[PDB]
Amino acid sequence: SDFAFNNWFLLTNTSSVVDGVVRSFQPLLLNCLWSVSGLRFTTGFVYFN
Amino acid sequence: SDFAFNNWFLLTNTSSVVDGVVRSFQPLLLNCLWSVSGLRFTTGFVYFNGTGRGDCKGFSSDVLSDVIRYNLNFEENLRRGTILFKTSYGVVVFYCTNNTLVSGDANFYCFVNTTIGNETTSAFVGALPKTVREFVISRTGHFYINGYRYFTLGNVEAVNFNVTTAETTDFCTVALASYADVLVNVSQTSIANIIYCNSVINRLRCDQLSFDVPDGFYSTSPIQSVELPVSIVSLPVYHKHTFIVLYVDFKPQSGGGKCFNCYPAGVNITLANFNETKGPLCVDTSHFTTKYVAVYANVGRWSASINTGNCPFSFGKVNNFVKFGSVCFSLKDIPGGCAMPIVANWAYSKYYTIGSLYVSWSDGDGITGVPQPVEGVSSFMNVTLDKCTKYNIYDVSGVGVIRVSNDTFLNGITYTSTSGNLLGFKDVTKGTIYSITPCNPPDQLVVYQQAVVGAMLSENFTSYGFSNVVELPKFFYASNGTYNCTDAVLTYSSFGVCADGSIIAVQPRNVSYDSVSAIVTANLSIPSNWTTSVQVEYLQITSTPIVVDCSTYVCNGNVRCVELLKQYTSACKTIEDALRNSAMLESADVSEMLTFDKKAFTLANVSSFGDYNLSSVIPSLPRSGSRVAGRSAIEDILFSKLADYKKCTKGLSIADLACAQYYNGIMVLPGVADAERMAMYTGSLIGGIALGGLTSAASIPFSLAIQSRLNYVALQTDVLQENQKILAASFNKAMTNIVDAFTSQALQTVATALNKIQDVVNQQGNSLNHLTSQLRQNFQAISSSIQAIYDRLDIIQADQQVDRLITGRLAALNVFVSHTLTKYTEVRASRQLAQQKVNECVKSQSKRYGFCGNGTHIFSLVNAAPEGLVFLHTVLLPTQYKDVEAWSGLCVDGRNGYVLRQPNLALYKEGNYYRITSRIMFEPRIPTIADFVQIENCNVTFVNISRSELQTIVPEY
Amino acid sequence: VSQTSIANIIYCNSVINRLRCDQLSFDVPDGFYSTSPIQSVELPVSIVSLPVYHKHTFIVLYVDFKPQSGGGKCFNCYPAGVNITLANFNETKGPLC
Ligand SMILES: *[C@@H]1O[C@H](CO)[C@@H](O[C@@H]2O[C@H](CO)[C@@H](O[C@@H]3O[C@H](CO[C@H]4O[C@H](CO)[C@@H](O)[C@H](O)[C@@H]4O[C@H]4O[C@H](CO)[C@@H](O)[C@H](O)[C@@H]4O)[C@@H](O)[C@H](O[C@H]4O[C@H](CO)[C@@H](O)[C@H](O)[C@@H]4O[C@H]4O[C@H](CO)[C@@H](O)[C@H](O)[C@@H]4O)[C@@H]3O)[C@H](O)[C@H]2NC(C)=O)[C@H](O)[C@H]1NC(C)=O
Ligand SMILES: *[C@@H]1O[C@H](CO)[C@@H](O[C@@H]2O[C@H](CO)[C@@H](O[C@@H]3O[C@H](CO[C@H]4O[C@H](CO)[C@@H](O)[C@H](O)[C@@H]4O[C@H]4O[C@H](CO)[C@@H](O)[C@H](O)[C@@H]4O)[C@@H](O)[C@H](O[C@H]4O[C@H](CO)[C@@H](O)[C@H](O)[C@@H]4O[C@H]4O[C@H](CO)[C@@H](O)[C@H](O)[C@@H]4O)[C@@H]3O)[C@H](O)[C@H]2NC(C)=O)[C@H](O)[C@H]1NC(C)=O
Ligand SMILES: *[C@@H]1O[C@H](CO)[C@@H](O[C@@H]2O[C@H](CO)[C@@H](O[C@@H]3O[C@H](CO)[C@@H](O)[C@H](O)[C@@H]3O)[C@H](O)[C@H]2NC(C)=O)[C@H](O)[C@H]1NC(C)=O
Ligand SMILES: *[C@@H]1O[C@H](CO)[C@@H](O[C@@H]2O[C@H](CO)[C@@H](O[C@@H]3O[C@H](CO)[C@@H](O)[C@H](O)[C@@H]3O)[C@H](O)[C@H]2NC(C)=O)[C@H](O)[C@H]1NC(C)=O
Ligand SMILES: *[C@@H]1O[C@H](CO)[C@@H](O[C@@H]2O[C@H](CO)[C@@H](O[C@@H]3O[C@H](CO)[C@@H](O)[C@H](O)[C@@H]3O)[C@H](O)[C@H]2NC(C)=O)[C@H](O)[C@H]1NC(C)=O
Ligand SMILES: *[C@@H]1O[C@H](CO)[C@@H](O[C@@H]2O[C@H](CO)[C@@H](O)[C@H](O)[C@H]2NC(C)=O)[C@H](O)[C@H]1NC(C)=O
Ligand SMILES: *[C@@H]1O[C@H](CO)[C@@H](O)[C@H](O)[C@H]1NC(C)=O
Ligand SMILES: *[C@@H]1O[C@H](CO)[C@@H](O)[C@H](O)[C@H]1NC(C)=O
Ligand SMILES: *[C@@H]1O[C@H](CO)[C@@H](O)[C@H](O)[C@H]1NC(C)=O
Ligand SMILES: *[C@@H]1O[C@H](CO)[C@@H](O)[C@H](O)[C@H]1NC(C)=O
Ligand SMILES: *[C@@H]1O[C@H](CO)[C@@H](O)[C@H](O)[C@H]1NC(C)=O
Ligand SMILES: *[C@@H]1O[C@H](CO)[C@@H](O)[C@H](O)[C@H]1NC(C)=O
Ligand SMILES: *[C@@H]1O[C@H](CO)[C@@H](O)[C@H](O)[C@H]1NC(C)=O
Ligand SMILES: *[C@@H]1O[C@H](CO)[C@@H](O)[C@H](O)[C@H]1NC(C)=O
Ligand SMILES: *[C@@H]1O[C@H](CO)[C@@H](O)[C@H](O)[C@H]1NC(C)=O
Ligand SMILES: *[C@@H]1O[C@H](CO)[C@@H](O)[C@H](O)[C@H]1NC(C)=O
Ligand SMILES: *[C@@H]1O[C@H](CO)[C@@H](O)[C@H](O)[C@H]1NC(C)=O
Ligand SMILES: *[C@@H]1O[C@H](CO)[C@@H](O)[C@H](O)[C@H]1NC(C)=O
Ligand SMILES: *[C@@H]1O[C@H](CO)[C@@H](O)[C@H](O)[C@H]1NC(C)=O
Ligand SMILES: *[C@@H]1O[C@H](CO)[C@@H](O)[C@H](O)[C@H]1NC(C)=O
Ligand SMILES: *[C@@H]1O[C@H](CO)[C@@H](O)[C@H](O)[C@H]1NC(C)=O
Ligand SMILES: *[C@@H]1O[C@H](CO)[C@@H](O)[C@H](O)[C@H]1NC(C)=O
Ligand SMILES: *[C@@H]1O[C@H](CO)[C@@H](O)[C@H](O)[C@H]1NC(C)=O
Ligand SMILES: *[C@@H]1O[C@H](CO)[C@@H](O)[C@H](O)[C@H]1NC(C)=O
Ligand SMILES: *[C@@H]1O[C@H](CO)[C@@H](O)[C@H](O)[C@H]1NC(C)=O
Ligand SMILES: *[C@@H]1O[C@H](CO)[C@@H](O)[C@H](O)[C@H]1NC(C)=O
Repeated sequence: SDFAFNNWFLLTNTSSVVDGVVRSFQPLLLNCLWSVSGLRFTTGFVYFN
Repeated sequence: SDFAFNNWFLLTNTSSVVDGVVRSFQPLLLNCLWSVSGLRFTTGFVYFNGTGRGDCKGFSSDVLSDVIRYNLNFEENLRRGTILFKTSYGVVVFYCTNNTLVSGDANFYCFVNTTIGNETTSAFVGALPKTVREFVISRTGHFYINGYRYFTLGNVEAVNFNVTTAETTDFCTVALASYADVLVNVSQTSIANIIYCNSVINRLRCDQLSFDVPDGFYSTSPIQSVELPVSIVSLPVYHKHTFIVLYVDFKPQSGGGKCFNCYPAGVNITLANFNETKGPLCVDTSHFTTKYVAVYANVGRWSASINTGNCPFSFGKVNNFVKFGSVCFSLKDIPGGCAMPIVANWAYSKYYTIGSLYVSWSDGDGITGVPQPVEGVSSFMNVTLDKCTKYNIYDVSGVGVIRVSNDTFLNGITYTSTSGNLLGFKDVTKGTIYSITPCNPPDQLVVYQQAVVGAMLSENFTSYGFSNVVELPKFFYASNGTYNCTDAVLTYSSFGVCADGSIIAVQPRNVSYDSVSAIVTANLSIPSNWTTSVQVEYLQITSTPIVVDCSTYVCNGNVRCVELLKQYTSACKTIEDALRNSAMLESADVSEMLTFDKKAFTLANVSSFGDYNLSSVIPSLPRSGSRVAGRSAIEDILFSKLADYKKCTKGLSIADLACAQYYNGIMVLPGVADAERMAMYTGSLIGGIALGGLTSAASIPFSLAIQSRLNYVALQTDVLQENQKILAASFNKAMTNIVDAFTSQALQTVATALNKIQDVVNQQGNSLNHLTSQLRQNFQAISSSIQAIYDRLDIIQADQQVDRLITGRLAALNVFVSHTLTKYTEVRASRQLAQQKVNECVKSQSKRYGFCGNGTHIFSLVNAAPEGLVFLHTVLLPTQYKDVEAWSGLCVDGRNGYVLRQPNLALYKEGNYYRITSRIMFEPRIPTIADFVQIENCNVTFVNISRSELQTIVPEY
Repeated sequence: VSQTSIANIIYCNSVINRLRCDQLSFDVPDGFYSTSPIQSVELPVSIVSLPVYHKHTFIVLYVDFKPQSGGGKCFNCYPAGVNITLANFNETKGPLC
């Protein structure tokens, strides 16, 4: 809790709602905390693993 | 205006209405005034041109005439005539022979023969009219005699009228005309007058389906009706095209010599995309422009073209911003797919189709038809800014105007309202966003004395010819008159409008009232002689019960329908059971409320009253009939200002509207409040005023009675009673004033009651006026007529499409019953209140403030009215006040202080002597010792008097 | 969401959170609510029919697409796609019911 997540966005095929309360399905599993710290051009191939 | 137009008729394909008000499209353009004056047999050929040998009068544009109307003014005699119609395909003539022989004379036989090219054909007139008063024809070829249309010819290039009349006063008119939108008033199916829908005020009037709309507020939307610039916006992706083109090359050998619909040299029609394997060709690149392609060399009068099929999307419009998941267009048949037919016409007379374009499709967002043929690596995003336009933005279409805004809103790309209409969008390029305001928001306008005045708007502009647009909070307002604030002729809670349209802020009702008169041993004022007034109220008392027959209403007499319904008797029983039980309940109540007194009914004779002359209220005597009573004057005036089935199975008249309802199955029961016992009740109540408890049964003068009622408020103490004689002159005058008002706030009160009565009557009628209309529409069935449904189908698939009718009808019926119960359960409250106040005010003066009138109450009259009562609360209002100087108590020389036995009295020093008066009237009463009471502790604030001068005030000793 | 931008979220895991999310709000006022907790797994299947000694009919179809790979020229070209049929066809070929 208290995470700003300013960059983090919703996902919608249709027109986005504004300033509302909505329950929905989102891809929000923490999974790997970062997994990209110090990202460089040779990021390698990750395949849903 | 004022044109009789007795011959002139309506035009209707379907059954004609009778004696109604209807707005419709009619060919009523004056065009050439006459154009046929002095008509002779050589009338010539006129072809929808100004080439008419007549006085046009110069009001005729002479551009074109959609239709030709012939008006005949001849005696009712038969005169030889012929009709010639000229068309490019053929010439058709109409002839009739009076004599029996087919040739007859140049038993009546009429033959119309039509010849095309060198071929001559013979046609059969069949039915021949006894008399024809009007003739109608049109360019489309519709043929109308006396309004109805017998048949429609394919086309008419020109019309020639072969009518020969020896009479010099041959006929009245043969003219040309054009369509227009008008309104009409019809009596006995015959026109009376019309109203052109051109001006704004006339537009509103026609919209009202009436004339003379009452002064008030209405809403209107003025809309532009012209082409507007078109704007498009899509996501930029470098266009990769796909062209689907088809090469129909009908090229027959003319087809007019043997057959056009025989498909000669009709053969190959194909598009290059067919595969030797002939797998269905579905495009892959999203952007494709479908086009019809070139057409075969075209010869005169005939053509071929594509027709709309059964698919959702019409071919040719597909390119107009459509979506698809997989086109898969194929030339041969495709399993489970829609197909379209191409047909050819020979002068719009032969129709021959060809199996063409099997298409099946999946829905999707990848493929999209684009109108613009050019597709490539280019930059385009046309966007007109500040005008009304069409638009397509990211596959959403509409019309409106675009406004630049300043809002970051980088979360997404499209914003839509709760309704589903988009509000604004953001450009992909930069980040600016634009709103989409609608072109024509509704405007609120006002009308008064059958002309428009003033207007509530949204834009700071003078849309109409109004000369001023006063900005006001929450809205703008136009007006054409100066502001002088003289008065208001219309009003709403916030504000009222002037006669010329000037707006004014309302000042609430200046009034004044009274309150407790605290004893303070100081100057105070008591009310003097009053003046009379009358207030009117109205109470709803009853509702006209209605009953319904389930099986008639839905079955409508079909035995098979009745049998399919037979399994639903569990359902519809509840409806009629509820309606019937509620009706008998309420009728029992209203019959329990109405009492009667023969002792007092006789007293209603006007001779018993006196100067009051309440002639209107008293019931009328029987008109040489054995009827107990007759309605009073205010009664028939009210009814004036506002059938037997015995004649609905028998008789020679056409059925009336009410009669029709019985046939359908609704049935309005006779009203509970019948006039006989209603009038007896009202008369008995009125006679209960002049009757007082006496050993004998005789009456006493009405004057004494009022005095007694006054005593209730306080002990009237005067011997020469000026009030009895003064108030009557105001009373009878007020009554004459108010009956004139029927035929000063009291006036607005009467206006409110009248408005309420017409309100309840409209509210009652339009309920079943809404009910009986819903069976005319078929929810999902082929047609409403059950009998027709049985005719059109066999036993297995007829009942299946039948039952969905009754499945809807029962729902509508359950809605109706559930709203009738909600009318009864609420009117019961008004009944409670009415019975609660009639027995209170009508019988015994109330001491409750504000229940019987503005001020102190003396007596109240009652009369009947449609489904309700009306009261006449006579009251008293203070003309002037008399001031006086008082003392809050008394102190004897001894410690004891005296006070009064009840508060409503008050001492004062009238002169040398002291007089104690009532608090509510200026009547004075003598002092005495019995009117006081003792309390030890003396307050100095009271009169200070010793035992000596006590003997001077009260004779103690 | 404020100005189309996220502010905070609530995982719908606990029973109380489940009810709260169902309320389309936060902090539902103290009171009474109704809920249905439902099993979400496969359950044994039971059948019952009128006993009649079963006489069978087998309808079987033999689609044998077998194309020559299809990745070198075309897969949707129906190569060696041909015969797909079920033994029940009649020389008269009356519909088989
Ligand atoms: C924009 O529009 C696009 C349109 O495509 C939207 O994308 C679609 O979004 C829907 C909804 O999220 C999505 O359906 C879901 O798919 C995922 C993945 O499916 C595979 O995972 C399941 C396991 O969950 C595996 O069994 C299998 O690999 C699934 O694939 C199969 O899908 C069906 C159903 O499972 C199978 O029968 C097929 O054979 C196929 O192989 C699923 O996670 C999700 O599954 C949920 O519902 C199903 C059906 O009731 C259920 O069986 C699952 O168990 C699960 O239900 C609940 O179970 C989890 C257990 O952890 C529990 O935590 C939750 O309660 C779950 O709800 C469902 O099938 C669809 O695939 C997307 N489209 C495509 C083509 O990918 C996009 O979301 C839109 N974006 C917005 C919102 O704007
Ligand atoms: C009995 O039943 C018969 C059944 O056939 C009824 O006959 C039909 O009546 C309807 C309604 O009147 C009639 O539709 C009207 O046709 C006339 C003539 O059409 C031609 O004129 C227009 C110009 O107005 C030209 O553009 C062109 O020549 C028209 O022909 C074309 O029709 C459509 C639409 O225009 C075209 O797309 C086709 O390509 C075809 O060539 C029209 O005057 C009338 O047009 C009005 O509506 C259209 C469509 O919205 C609009 O585009 C027009 O501008 C016009 O709308 C308004 O514009 C005028 C401008 O002066 C304005 O003053 C009014 O507000 C207009 O309303 C419409 O198309 C139909 O053709 C008749 N049937 C046939 C086959 O002829 C008969 O009326 C019934 N009788 C009753 C009442 O019982
Ligand atoms: C709608 O059309 C009807 C039919 O013309 C109009 O009603 C007719 O109105 C006239 C007056 O406009 C009535 O005449 C008056 O009748 C009385 C009683 O007979 C007579 O004493 C008067 O001297 C005068 O003739 C006529 O009775 C009436 N007829 C019918 C059948 O209604 C109606 O006014 C029209 N309304 C509009 C808004 O155009
Ligand atoms: C009961 O209601 C009626 C009508 O609302 C009241 O009648 C009116 O009483 C007011 C006093 O509140 C009178 O006002 C004054 O009139 C004089 C003379 O014109 C004027 O000089 C004053 O400045 C003030 O306007 C008004 O004339 C009178 N109108 C009528 C038609 O009678 C009545 O007073 C109400 N009674 C109570 C107890 O509220
Ligand atoms: C739903 O999301 C909105 C957006 O964040 C929440 O509203 C925001 O709530 C904060 C406090 O949680 C408000 O801040 C307070 O505002 C006042 C007045 O400016 C200020 O004096 C306080 O110090 C504090 O900053 C903020 O105004 C408000 N903004 C908006 C646009 O609503 C809302 O509370 C969230 N609700 C839930 C249940 O998560
Ligand atoms: C509203 O005001 C306008 C002008 O302020 C009035 O207009 C005149 O109307 C006649 C009749 O159409 C025209 O011949 C004049 O040219 C108009 N004058 C102007 C300056 O436009 C109009 O009559 C007024 N209408 C009402 C109902 O008040
Ligand atoms: C990423 O692309 C760059 C050129 O844009 C290239 O030099 C580099 O090798 C690429 N990275 C990998 C891991 O191949
Ligand atoms: C991911 O892990 C699974 C399980 O070991 C494995 O099958 C798969 O090959 C891994 N991913 C890749 C890209 O190899
Ligand atoms: C009209 O018909 C009559 C015969 O009925 C014919 O004598 C006359 O010539 C016709 N009129 C014209 C203009 O041809
Ligand atoms: C009617 O006038 C138009 C315009 O001049 C013309 O094209 C047409 O030919 C005229 N009518 C006839 C029957 O010639
Ligand atoms: C009917 O048609 C026949 C054959 O074309 C023709 O001889 C006859 O005059 C027609 N009848 C008329 C024009 O009344
Ligand atoms: C109707 O016909 C008569 C016949 O003499 C004529 O006098 C009168 O003017 C005509 N009325 C019209 C055409 O309105
Ligand atoms: C189609 O038919 C026409 C005439 O039968 C012929 O000219 C044309 O070559 C045919 N084929 C195509 C592809 O148009
Ligand atoms: C779109 O904009 C271009 C540039 O002015 C113009 O040539 C073209 O006609 C416009 N298209 C439409 C449909 O107005
Ligand atoms: C920007 O937008 C805000 C609110 O949408 C508005 O108050 C302001 O006037 C706009 N213009 C500027 C220059 O801030
Ligand atoms: C409204 O119109 C009047 C007309 O002169 C003008 O003076 C005023 O500035 C306008 N106000 C607005 C907000 O447009
Ligand atoms: C009407 O206006 C005139 C001129 O402005 C003024 O003299 C007069 O007092 C006004 N009268 C009313 C009743 O508003
Ligand atoms: C009604 O009330 C207003 C409110 O200020 C007052 O100015 C005015 O004297 C009153 N007018 C009448 C006719 O009572
Ligand atoms: C009011 O009371 C005072 C006593 O202080 C008295 O002098 C005066 O005359 C009284 N006013 C009237 C009008 O009698
Ligand atoms: C009240 O009484 C006085 C004196 O008797 C009289 O002059 C006045 O006209 C009366 N007013 C009314 C309304 O009766
Ligand atoms: C009213 O009473 C008088 C005598 O008291 C009598 O002549 C008259 O008939 C009565 N009126 C009625 C309607 O009975
Ligand atoms: C008084 O009574 C007579 C009797 O009919 C009636 O004509 C007259 O109109 C009445 N006057 C008033 C003011 O009620
Ligand atoms: C004719 O019809 C009218 C009304 O429809 C009716 O009153 C009358 O009795 C009928 N019979 C005769 C002979 O008038
Ligand atoms: C009693 O007299 C006193 C004298 O100061 C006064 O203030 C008070 O109001 C009086 N109380 C009464 C009359 O009840
Ligand atoms: C009346 O009141 C005066 C004023 O206080 C007081 O001096 C006097 O004693 C009183 N007289 C009585 C109570 O008799
Ligand atoms: C169907 O087709 C396949 C391959 O074309 C073949 O092996 C088989 O014999 C054919 N007939 C039947 C009945 O399967």
